[PDB]
Amino acid sequence: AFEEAEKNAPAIIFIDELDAIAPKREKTHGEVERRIVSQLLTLMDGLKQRAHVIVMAATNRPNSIDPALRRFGRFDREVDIGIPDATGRLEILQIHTKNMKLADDVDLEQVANETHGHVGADLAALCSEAALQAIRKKMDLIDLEDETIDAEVMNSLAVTMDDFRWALSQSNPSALRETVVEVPQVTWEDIGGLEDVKRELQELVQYPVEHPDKFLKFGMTPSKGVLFYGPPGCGKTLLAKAIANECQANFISIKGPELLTMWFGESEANVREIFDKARQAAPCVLFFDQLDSIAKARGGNIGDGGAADRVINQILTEMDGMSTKKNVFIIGATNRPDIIDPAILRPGRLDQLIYIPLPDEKSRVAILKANLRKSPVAKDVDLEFLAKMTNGFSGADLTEICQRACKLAIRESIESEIRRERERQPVPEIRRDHFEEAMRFARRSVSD
Amino acid sequence: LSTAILKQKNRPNRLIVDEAINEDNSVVSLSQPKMDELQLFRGDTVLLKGKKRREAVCIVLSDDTCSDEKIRMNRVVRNNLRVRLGDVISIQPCPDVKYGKRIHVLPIDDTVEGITGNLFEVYLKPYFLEAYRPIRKGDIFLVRGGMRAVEFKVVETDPSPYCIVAPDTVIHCEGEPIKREDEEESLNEVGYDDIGGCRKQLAQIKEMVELPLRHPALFKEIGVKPPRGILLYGPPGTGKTLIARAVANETGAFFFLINGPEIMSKLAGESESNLRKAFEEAEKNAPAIIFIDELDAIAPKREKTHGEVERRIVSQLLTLMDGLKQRAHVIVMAATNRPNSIDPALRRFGRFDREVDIGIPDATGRLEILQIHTKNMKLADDVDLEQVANETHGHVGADLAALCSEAALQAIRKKMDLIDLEDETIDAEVMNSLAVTMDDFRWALSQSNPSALRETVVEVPQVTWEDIGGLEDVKRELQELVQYPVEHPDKFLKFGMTPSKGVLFYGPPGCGKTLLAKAIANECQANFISIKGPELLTMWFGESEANVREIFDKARQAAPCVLFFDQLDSIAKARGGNIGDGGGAADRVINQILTEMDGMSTKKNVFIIGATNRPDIIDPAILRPGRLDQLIYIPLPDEKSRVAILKANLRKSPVAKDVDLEFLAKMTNGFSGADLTEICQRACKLAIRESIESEIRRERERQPVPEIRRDHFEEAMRFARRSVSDNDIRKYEMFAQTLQQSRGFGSFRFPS
Amino acid sequence: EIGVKPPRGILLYGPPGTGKTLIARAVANETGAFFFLINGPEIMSKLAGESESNLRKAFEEAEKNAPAIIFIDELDAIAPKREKTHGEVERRIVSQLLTLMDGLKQRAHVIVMAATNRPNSIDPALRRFGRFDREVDIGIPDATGRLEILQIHTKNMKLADDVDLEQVANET
Ligand SMILES: Nc1ncnc2c1ncn2[C@@H]1O[C@H](COP(=O)(O)OP(=O)(O)OP(=O)(O)O)[C@@H](O)[C@H]1O
Ligand SMILES: Nc1ncnc2c1ncn2[C@@H]1O[C@H](COP(=O)(O)OP(=O)(O)OP(=O)(O)O)[C@@H](O)[C@H]1O
Ligand SMILES: Nc1ncnc2c1ncn2[C@@H]1O[C@H](COP(=O)(O)OP(=O)(O)OP(=O)(O)O)[C@@H](O)[C@H]1O
Ligand SMILES: Nc1ncnc2c1ncn2[C@@H]1O[C@H](COP(=O)(O)OP(=O)(O)O)[C@@H](O)[C@H]1O
Ligand SMILES: [Mg+2]
Ligand SMILES: [Mg+2]
Ligand SMILES: [Mg+2]
Repeated sequence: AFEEAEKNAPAIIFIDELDAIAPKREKTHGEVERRIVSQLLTLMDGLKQRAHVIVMAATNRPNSIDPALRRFGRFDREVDIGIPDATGRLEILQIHTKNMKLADDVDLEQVANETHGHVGADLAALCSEAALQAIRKKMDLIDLEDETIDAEVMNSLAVTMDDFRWALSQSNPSALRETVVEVPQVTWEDIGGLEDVKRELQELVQYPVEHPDKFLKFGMTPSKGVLFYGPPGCGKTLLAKAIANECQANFISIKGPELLTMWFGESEANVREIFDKARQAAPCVLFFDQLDSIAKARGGNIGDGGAADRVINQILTEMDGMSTKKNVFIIGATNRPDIIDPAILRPGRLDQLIYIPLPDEKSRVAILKANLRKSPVAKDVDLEFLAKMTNGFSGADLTEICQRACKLAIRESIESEIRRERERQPVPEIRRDHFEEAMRFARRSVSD
Repeated sequence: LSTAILKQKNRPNRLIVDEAINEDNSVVSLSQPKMDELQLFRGDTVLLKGKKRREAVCIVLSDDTCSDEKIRMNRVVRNNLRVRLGDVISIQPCPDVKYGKRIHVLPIDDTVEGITGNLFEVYLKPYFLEAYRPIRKGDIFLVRGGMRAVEFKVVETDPSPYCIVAPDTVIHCEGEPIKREDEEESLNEVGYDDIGGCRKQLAQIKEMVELPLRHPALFKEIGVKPPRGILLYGPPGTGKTLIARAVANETGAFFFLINGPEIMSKLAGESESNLRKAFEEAEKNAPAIIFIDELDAIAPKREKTHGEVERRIVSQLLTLMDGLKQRAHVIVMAATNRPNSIDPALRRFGRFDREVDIGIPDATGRLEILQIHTKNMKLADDVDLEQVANETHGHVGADLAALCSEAALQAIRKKMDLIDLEDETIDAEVMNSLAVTMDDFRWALSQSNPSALRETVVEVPQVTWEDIGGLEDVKRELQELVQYPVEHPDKFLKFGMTPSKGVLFYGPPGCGKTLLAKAIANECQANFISIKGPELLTMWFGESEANVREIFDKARQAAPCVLFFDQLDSIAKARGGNIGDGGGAADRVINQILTEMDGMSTKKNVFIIGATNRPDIIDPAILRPGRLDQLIYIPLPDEKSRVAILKANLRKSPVAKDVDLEFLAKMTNGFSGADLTEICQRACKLAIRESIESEIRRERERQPVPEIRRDHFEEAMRFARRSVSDNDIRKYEMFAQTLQQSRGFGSFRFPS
Repeated sequence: EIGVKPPRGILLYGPPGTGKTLIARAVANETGAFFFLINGPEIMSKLAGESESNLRKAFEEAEKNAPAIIFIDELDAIAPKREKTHGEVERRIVSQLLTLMDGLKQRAHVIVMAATNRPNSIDPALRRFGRFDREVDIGIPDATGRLEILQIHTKNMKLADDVDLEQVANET
């Protein structure tokens, strides 16, 4: 190959997937692979110099390449093709859609703003999905078994803004296809009370993203750390569920002990991988449910050996180390914050500690209303009195009262149907007496 | 809009297949209004298209008794198009059909075995004599004559593929006879009709596969390239390979199969060479479809794999799928159980563009799967597939196929008793007597278990709700907890609330906590997983929490499932109990359990039941509503319940009428349920002792106890003792007292 | 006529020495089928691609010698769980076995039997219908069962009048 290139000089050689044939000779056991690396080293820079031949290469993992292949005279320059920003992905969309035919209502600015962590491949996938949706819209005209499509349907075929909206709804970064979970679709209306906490959560993600120039003028960097601590059942995980839907940033959900592994150094490698995955998809929200499982004070356990204490040390460097901060927002929910390592709780890592207490009388009315928004309930039932009696009840306790009332209503409804079927051979809404019977089984989950 | 492509569009050519009256192998009948609508004339030749890209040519006729939407054709025409009664085919004119010059036909072996006469004169000449029958390459037609009707296969026609058998057309039958196995395999092919419960998945797969090939002008007009990579993932037995087979059979494109490990070779560079050769064969015969089965074996993550050969193979596949030389007419499909093990660079645009989840079917989908599976089988009238579909909760398509096979073998088992089985052949009358009965399906249902949960299977002692004495209120709640969300999902949607799915049983030992779980394991209509407390603990660093995820994930796939934790206090603890407890793994297991019950994931019909003996040490987060909301206290039985326990234990045993259970329960004030059982077992032992000495005495003289008597119970009582002490009782009454006092003021009442 | 296909998979699990191999040999001998034996450890190969090549060769030879019975000793060693197996060779062996038992090409007139001490160690995919779909437990012999075993083993030997095999069965 090199002789053919030198024969027809000037020439360019492109080696796709360089890491496939150029691993480190120190870490390679196979003799053939090491001999190939040595041959590449000699050909690309050796005693007989190249006759004006340019060599190009592409690799996902530059750090797997042999160190001798990176010095000048041998892959002189390294060029970083990185994730585009909003303007870059707008340019990519404009380039992509020049061939495509689009309706007049399409707005590429909104599509560019909505796609946060997407790369050119992701934008191409979005365009293809939108076009497929347009074809689906024109499906009821055409027949699959027809020999050809009608000319009028072909002319009417175009990509509208609704197709792009649907594609955006289905769109997700290819880096984020493993760390994907199905969120139960909670909105800010589903949460009762916590109005001050709601405002802080929205502003924390919205301000750095929608108003980056405001921070530049005032000259201060944004704050991107939150810890939720409080009694069980008070809305810590609901706030994360609402963020997973309503907030305009990527979301990664981490169960606590997921990252831990049998092997010696893989537990900390999982921490590095999940933090690097969040940096690629910035702006991204990294949520740690049950943070006390992972972030526990060092020195507590004599024998783990030291893997538990080593994992938290990796998080400390990831959250705040010698690297430029990105738009990665880390939120943690803990039930017992007294055991969290004090290094985690310092400002710059988890600076904002928000305490979510038991709901008060005003909040309990809001919680009761939020549960009953989509439920048919008799007008007789007054939520103001019900919240007054339940004093130390949590948000989960109030929901359990409503669920048990529904079960009593369903039990009566089923019995009536059996009764009517029996005599042959009701309960439109939850009534006042259903809530009274459900209240006798109610109890305070969190003790004094 | 997702299933728009599946939604069939009414066309004048679409006709329902109907039974023939006088139609032979070469004619079909259409109603006069439909013929006039289609502008068809009597005597015209038409082109018939069926399933699995099967085509047939026949002569269209008129029939006043045929429906407008129906077409009449005999069994031969139906078999040629691989269609059955009620199916839909398309009829179109077939002009420019020329007279046949030379046709080659070959007979089927099973219709010729024992026939040694001249096939031509006996069968083919009278069949084609002055008939001008239209024939096509590959049709199978049956001809009467001789000693037995003989089927023939058309292997070559001139012109091809359509010709008219003219009087001067040369008909010859010399050649290798057709094999029965090949014909049976061709008859039994997988199509899109064989997949059930995957309607949206089939819609997506058709959109990527068939739509670009049938109508590429649409994609050219809209100016986009359709996706060329499909990844199918799901648990084993969901039908990924079945869908691949259906796509291979139903498509008019070159199909190549790549099993995962078969690519591997010991010689350097030969695995990548095999991949390159496969892909080159794909573009050589374009358009083409490449299917890679068990992709996780061939394409692991390059970062986490140590072998250089695996990395080089992943890189080669990566370059083949998306490289500098773009591929245009090739579509690559892959199937794997675990998609997350695949290299991330392979899950991208240009490499496996779309991912399709072939999940566990629901009741409606599994009913369709049963209907598809049992169409070939013989079923009696009493058999109803809806009940079998409802009673198979966690079953997947492979599980349903296993159930059908087991039911069929049970059906044979019944005929096994009648015959000696040593006969050289089975009698024809017994053969016709055999059919699949609903009893066989019930026996299979009893034997059937989902393949997902074969590790977590235990032999329950078959306890019934009648075996439990007392606990009437507890029984009703337990039945309603599983039955209500499963049998009445629409009621919860109407009221708009999710069900409650948590129960904790606590009380003194021997009061019926584990007995209730045994009754649920049998009576309740949901999958059951039994978990011993410390069963999930491992000395390795992260495996203890990994076992928690697996058991909770196993219950989600088999929903509705009941997850029972016996001795919950072993894995559930208040946390922070000790400075060092296995390096903090005990506290870390609780945190994993907390997220599984209530975390950032959609809730399924998974019911968690925990029986604890001491509930004061359990983590308060676990007892929170949404995890174990309903706490039920199982106390020592009172006088009324103790009478019920005595009858439940003594129901099977033959006991004399003179014994009084009411007095027996009155004196045993503080006994448990297990204490009362020990008294009855002790009475049996004394009766067995008296019976054994009596029969020994009778044998001794040569060389009694029909029922348990009062003296047996009286002697048994002197050994009886109260296992649960008074001090232990106050401990359980204390925890229950806190729960009642935590509620606040009693007798809640709305004002006015 | 009943319109079903018989199961093609057998999994025998029990303590070592219980007689699973002898049951397989008896089945293959009395029925007109060729007995082909596969040992799990000997399939293992350090070279990449050799092990599943050996599996393919074994299956093709069994197909050639139809009717045949394929017996695999220690299926747990050859085929562990893929998610818990760090080794690539064993995982590829499991995948090859899965494809050999079930795929686009359906094997016909071939019965695969396996013997393992621990059935739960096998990959859950290998327990699916169509591939070791039925599992048979060969438990520790009973008193009358071990008496019958003694009678079978002592039929060729000469036995005195004093000896009682039932006493030997009871003491064992
Ligand atoms: N403010 C609230 N408004 C409405 N529902 C609420 C609220 N707080 C809690 N809930 C209810 O609580 C349940 C979920 O509680 P959540 O997951 O938020 O608890 P948590 O504080 O994270 O507790 P844990 O420590 O157990 O994780 C749901 O039934 C939800 O409706
Ligand atoms: N949706 C379905 N409709 C009808 N039959 C089905 C369906 N799903 C599975 N089956 C039946 O179950 C079997 C499917 O096995 P198949 O090889 O397709 O499964 P798989 O999920 O691809 O396998 P694995 O993941 O173990 O490689 C066949 O016998 C098929 O008849
Ligand atoms: N209500 C009852 N009716 C019939 N038998 C009962 C009843 N309660 C207990 N028993 C008997 O008690 C014995 C064991 O009871 P079980 O296993 O249900 O106790 P448990 O509450 O789980 O106790 P432990 O705390 O010791 O695990 C069995 O023989 C069972 O038949
Ligand atoms: N049920 C049995 N009846 C008679 N002999 C048996 C039985 N089970 C085991 N054996 C004896 O065990 C010996 C071989 O054991 P083997 O079947 O190889 O053990 P495994 O089942 O572990 O492969 C044979 O010599 C045979 O006589
Ligand atoms: Mg939570
Ligand atoms: Mg498969
Ligand atoms: Mg118990």
